[PDB]
Amino acid sequence: DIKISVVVPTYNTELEGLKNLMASIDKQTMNPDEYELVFVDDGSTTDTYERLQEFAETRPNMTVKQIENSGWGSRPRNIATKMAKGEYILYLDHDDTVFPETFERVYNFGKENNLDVVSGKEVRTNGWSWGWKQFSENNPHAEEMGIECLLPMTPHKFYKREFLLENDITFDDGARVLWEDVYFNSKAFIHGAKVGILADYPTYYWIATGANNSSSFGRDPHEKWNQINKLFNFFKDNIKEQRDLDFMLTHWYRSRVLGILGQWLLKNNNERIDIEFNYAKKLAEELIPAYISENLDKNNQVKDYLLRQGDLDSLKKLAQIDAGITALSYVEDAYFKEDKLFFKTSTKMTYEDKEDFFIEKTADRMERILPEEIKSKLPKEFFDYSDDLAEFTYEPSIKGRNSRATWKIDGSTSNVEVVNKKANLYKIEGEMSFSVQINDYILDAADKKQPWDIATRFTGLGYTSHRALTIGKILIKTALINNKTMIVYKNASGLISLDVGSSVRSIVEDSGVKREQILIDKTSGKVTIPLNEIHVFGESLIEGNAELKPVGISDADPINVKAKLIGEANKARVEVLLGDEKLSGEYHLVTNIQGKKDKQQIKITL
Amino acid sequence: ISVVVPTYNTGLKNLMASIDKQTMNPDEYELVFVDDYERLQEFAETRPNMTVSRPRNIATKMAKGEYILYLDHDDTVFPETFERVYNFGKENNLDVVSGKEVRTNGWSWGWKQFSENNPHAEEMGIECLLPMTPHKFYKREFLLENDITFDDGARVLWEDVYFNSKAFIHGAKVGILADYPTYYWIATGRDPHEKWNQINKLFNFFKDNIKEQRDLDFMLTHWYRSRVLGILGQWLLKNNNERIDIEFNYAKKLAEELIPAYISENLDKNNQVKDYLLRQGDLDSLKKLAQIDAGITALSYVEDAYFKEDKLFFKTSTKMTYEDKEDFFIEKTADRMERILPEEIKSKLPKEFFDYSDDLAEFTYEPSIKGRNSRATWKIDGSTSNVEVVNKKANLYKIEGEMSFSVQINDYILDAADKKQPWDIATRFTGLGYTSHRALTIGKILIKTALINNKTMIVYKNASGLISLDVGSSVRSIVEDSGVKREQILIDKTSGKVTIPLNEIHVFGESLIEGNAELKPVGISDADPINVKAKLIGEANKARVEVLLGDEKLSGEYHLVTNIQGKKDKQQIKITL
Ligand SMILES: [Cl-]
Repeated sequence: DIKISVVVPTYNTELEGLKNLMASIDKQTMNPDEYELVFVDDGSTTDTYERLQEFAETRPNMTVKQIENSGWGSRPRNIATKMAKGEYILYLDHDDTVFPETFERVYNFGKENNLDVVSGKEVRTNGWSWGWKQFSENNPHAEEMGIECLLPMTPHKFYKREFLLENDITFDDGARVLWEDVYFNSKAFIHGAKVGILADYPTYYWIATGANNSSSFGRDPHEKWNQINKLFNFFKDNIKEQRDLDFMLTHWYRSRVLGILGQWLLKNNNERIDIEFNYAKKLAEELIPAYISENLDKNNQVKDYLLRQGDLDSLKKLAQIDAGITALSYVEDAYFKEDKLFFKTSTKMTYEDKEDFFIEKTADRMERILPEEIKSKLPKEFFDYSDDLAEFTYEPSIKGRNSRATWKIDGSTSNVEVVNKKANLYKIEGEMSFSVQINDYILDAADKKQPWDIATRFTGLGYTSHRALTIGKILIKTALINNKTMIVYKNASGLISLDVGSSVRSIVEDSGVKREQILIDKTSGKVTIPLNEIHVFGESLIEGNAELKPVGISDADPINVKAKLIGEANKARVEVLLGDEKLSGEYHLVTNIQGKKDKQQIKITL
Repeated sequence: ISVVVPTYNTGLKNLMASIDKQTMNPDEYELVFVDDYERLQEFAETRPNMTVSRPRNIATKMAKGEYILYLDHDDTVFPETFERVYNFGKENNLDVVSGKEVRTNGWSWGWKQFSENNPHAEEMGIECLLPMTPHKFYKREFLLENDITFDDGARVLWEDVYFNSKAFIHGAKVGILADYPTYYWIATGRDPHEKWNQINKLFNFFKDNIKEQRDLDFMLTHWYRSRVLGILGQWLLKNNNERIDIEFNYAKKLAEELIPAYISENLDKNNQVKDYLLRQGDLDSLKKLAQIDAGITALSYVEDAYFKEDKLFFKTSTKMTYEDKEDFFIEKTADRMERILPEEIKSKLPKEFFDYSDDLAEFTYEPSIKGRNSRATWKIDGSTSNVEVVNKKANLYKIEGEMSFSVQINDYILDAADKKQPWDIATRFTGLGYTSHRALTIGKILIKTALINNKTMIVYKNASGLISLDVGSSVRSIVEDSGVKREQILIDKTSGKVTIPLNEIHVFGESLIEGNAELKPVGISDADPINVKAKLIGEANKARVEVLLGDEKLSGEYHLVTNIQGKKDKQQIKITL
């Protein structure tokens, strides 16, 4: 009967903070009697549980319960899981929202493929990607790729309820644990769960809400490595498939242990460094097998080797040398063609978007430029980039400013070259061409009117640069394509944006008007205002209005009339319908297409 | 010397506390006040040399000094200027002298004129008085004999241009004193109709009072480009259409009525385009041109930086870009180098106005410095640069430049406070009518120390990504940034020489900077912190710190925190004595 159960823990949660959440559930296309809401309050000390209980009385599919306070959301999640009746369970946190077609699409995907876990595409407020690797294409048999299919391991997936009960998969109830959701998803996979990835529709919006946690638990350096030790022991004791154990070992050794040996060494005091360095050296010796480092890139093998040697001074010097390496992309050309937007971009590896990043060519080896002092202490292959010069990636991406959803722009062609600038020094240059088909990223009705931000992702030599596309010159190009206003522009921050639906810019203002080509039809009451610079493809009819005020009347009253933006035969124009309005004299015309007024100083004599 | 002081809602104690710090004999300079206050009388009775537009013209005859200056509110005057300006004007018999002026912001002030001293600077023309600030030194004889006077009456813009031009028109002898920084201007016409009524009054003053044709065409060219054509560039992108239409029609009316046609012959290509379209009334083309010209600059990166002998050396590279991003390009059509423009604008213009062919050899590329405490700017002499026009793709050409220069910090030290202050490096690139004077930047971390003739110098990439040079530990600790080879620490328990050598540093000459240290017990959170004497030595291409414990009374392992010139270290020096 019930397809989905929504599990939402609360604690001193005001009803106003649930307004956006409850609104996103009401907007679900799935019938309300086919899902249920299970709120479990963690023993609120204030009077917020009373207001929530009264709120649920008007909603039959919503049940609320309070337990004794546990100081954590794991026990509320478990209590609600055993209360739930639905076939699938979504763990929805009260600060987050869901997209309107999530329940319909996810359940159909899971039921038609008999999935135990549907890892749906998740969206975050910040960043240019989330789940870039896994949220690529739909995969009903995702567990065949190994335990990696569940990354990123947030709890915001849809888990089959009976599968959790049969395997007794719960959240840790006792002491608080870091990366608790990693334990939960890993336990689900090692019990043979069928995993499906739904990547073609954003399902969950994980919202950043000024996380000034102010918790000594999350800042205690000894607690941190106590939690890291038990996380790795959990891997080694429970994950028995060699392929999946080795992946989790390398992934978390790279991110959490090796991740303090880079920029982190430049923004921490010396005593904090000594404490966490000795913790990391001991953990690598005790829990990280030596073969794991063979799966790491060159720069991480150097960090691994120097860590096990206890050479903190060399790692500090290397952190200073690597600081600032990036790859910013510049727009070399941008234009509309037919029904798409085209880009030509260029990039190169630099230090802070300044001087070039170099690599030396000694003998037949492309080597990392390092001091002779540090270089004479490392294995010679670890600073040899020769085998890695053919594995650069250069791709475009897009991000909706309202939905915060992120997509890879397919169909691009790129090329990365290793060029000799001078002597034996080599830079890394990249070129790319791609087109944007905005229909590929419009899924919900609200997506049709949205500013879009364009980014570039450049990887190579172990570095990853996912940054916004930028330009120096002023760029303003307009287009009217199949009932969609489109403008590519250098925004106020100096980055490239695409405003569709006149949510930022007026297309009449940015295109300009053929001033001496305005036609006034007296017998028809139609005023034609042709647009100057604009790319028009297909038929378009966009309705707005126009305000008329007589010239020279300081306090003149607005004469609101109807207007239309018409795209027809590769030409755009605004038709101001005057009808039978009694008018005479000179007037000011101000178009208002899609809630955006122009500043073209249009005057008209009638 | 007589100093004038105009009270305008009068800071008053501050101005007297700065003027009394001069080197010249106090009974050799006079101070004149005008208030036509009850606390003014009390400041005059305390000490002798203090008498108590319209307020400044009465004070001109009221004074009895050979040379007189016009000191404004909140403005500073450097210590040695009084005597240096008097001896320079007397031995050269100057009617007016323009000492080196200093502003808070920017990387230069009077770049062209204030480069070299010239006591016979009136030979070149009226340009020698630029920039025409009221902050020069004037002789009472030439002012009273020629009746040169701030135009009393309603507030007039560029009265400094009136007061400085009227002096030169009446045959004034002026010397440029770029040897030493003198006046410090702290600073701190809004209506569009007031603005252009004043601009009309300025140009009418030129052709009515300036008789020398060379001095007339200069002022006519210099101010038509800055104030009239100056609103046709970025200004068109920062104002509303109403303001633009009112101001553009004023600018068009002044060009037609006052500015002759032959003035455009002395302008560069881009300004000739602005003059042509202005007289045509084509505001649409100028607005489009402002969008195309926006963001054009040239940023310089550090290719290499090192100490050699007793100088700091740099090797920089630059390239004309749009806002430090993609490259600025010029087109090669037929045999001429054209600027990239649409066909709608290129067809509306004379073909010569967008041809950079005869200008590709006029590029400049020079260095600069600035004392962060003094805000004084200088040009680094003895530099080698080269600009190249390089084909990148198809017929598109970019402007690339490379440059090498060295720095001697004793050249820019003039006051006792100049010995210890941060220094900021900058580059100046000029070409095709554009001028980019930006700070020297670097992306990678740069930290290099040196010990040269008791000067402790460090070149470092600052928090803003720019190049800075700390001299005297005003910002950084040379011990921390040089490193410490703790394995080579020596201990002479007999006399007490606790030797601490430094790792990476460029030592030159002999140096002997003194300081102290602070010792603490190991791990014991708190205890009596007793400080001991310490000393920093630089001998024979090596630097070392020698701690002094002549009265030894410690036992166990101890923390050593050096402290040279008020800058401790983070080297974690644990000593065991
Ligand atoms: Cl924007």
